[PDB]
Amino acid sequence: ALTNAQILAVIDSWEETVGQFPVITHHVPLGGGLQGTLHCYEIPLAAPYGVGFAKNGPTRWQYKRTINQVVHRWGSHTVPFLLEPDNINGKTCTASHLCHNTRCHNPLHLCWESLDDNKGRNWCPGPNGGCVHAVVCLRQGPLYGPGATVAGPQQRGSHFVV
Amino acid sequence: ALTNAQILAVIDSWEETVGQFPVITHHVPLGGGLQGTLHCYEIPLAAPYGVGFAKNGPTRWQYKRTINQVVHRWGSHTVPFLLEPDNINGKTCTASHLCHNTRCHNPLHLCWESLDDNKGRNWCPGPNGGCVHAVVCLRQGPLYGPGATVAGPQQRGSHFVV
DNA sequence: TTGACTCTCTTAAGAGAGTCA
DNA sequence: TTGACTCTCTTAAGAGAGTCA
Ligand SMILES: [Mg+2]
Ligand SMILES: [Mg+2]
Ligand SMILES: [Zn+2]
Ligand SMILES: [Zn+2]
Ligand SMILES: [Zn+2]
Ligand SMILES: [Zn+2]
Repeated sequence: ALTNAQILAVIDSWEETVGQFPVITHHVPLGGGLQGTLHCYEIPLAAPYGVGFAKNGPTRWQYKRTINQVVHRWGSHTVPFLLEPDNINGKTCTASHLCHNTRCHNPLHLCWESLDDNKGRNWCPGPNGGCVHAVVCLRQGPLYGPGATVAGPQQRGSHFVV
Repeated sequence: ALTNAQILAVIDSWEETVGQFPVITHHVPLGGGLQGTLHCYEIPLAAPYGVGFAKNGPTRWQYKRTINQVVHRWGSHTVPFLLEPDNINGKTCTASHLCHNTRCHNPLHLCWESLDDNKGRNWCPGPNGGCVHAVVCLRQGPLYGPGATVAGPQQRGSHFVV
């Protein structure tokens, strides 16, 4: 198995490569009517992506390193968390974009949490709008708001009470 | 079926049958430290479920009616909304449980909205904790809270900024 | 060892359709 | 006509693994 030192070396080479990705400045809602700035390190749209990186899906990538003649491969956003527990409360840990920008690989924009926690950030009011995430959101979730509900609760007769 | 009269007849027979489902009282968090009471009309756990109803998945049912010698079938929670647009902004409309209780078929606990709006209610703080849904939530979402994040944003070197 | 492709899978909110009796 | 089963599919947040040079 890869040693602690070898895993740290993988994380360091990953950081070195991602740090050379184009850095894009994005102005983002924070909640409470305030605006903030996030700096995303964005993987390219097409090959080549960077040393060790390859695309396995439209917005999915993997990182690959060969150590002592053995090929090791990880989901491209999972590498910052290789020294962390990989499950919690019986749920698999997932890489979760605080910036909601899938191409971004900035490890300061990622956290490591259940898929439910991950998804729920899409609707968070944001760090200045009432976020209660213990690992605080960096921005208001892109889907926060009144929604676009087409039809509400209703009955034709009188068979029901709320 | 095709006619408005036929659709109204479908909605009326669906309501009459669902109106005979057992009424189960659920006490629920509203947000803001308050509690409320919902009365869910719950489809039975096993056959027979009621006239026109059949189970197609562990928590999936369909409603079936024969009109003009033709069988017409719908997802069991979609029937209240048969006169509504079936899409919004190019997104499919879905039956959305305000009570977060799949077996419930109370139309006073259902709305008709995109899958994203539907999902997002799982994390809503609720009608007394700051819900901003235009069609208001009936309860705080079951997944609302601080989360259980294992690891937060972090870097080993000095290549990244927020 | 490495790049650039290929494929299918997970989850939990939701769907459509066929086989028998 | 009605009931009680069977199967796979959709979405958008996420994954693992194979082939070839
Ligand atoms: Mg996410
Ligand atoms: Mg729902
Ligand atoms: Zn980012
Ligand atoms: Zn948050
Ligand atoms: Zn209900
Ligand atoms: Zn709400």
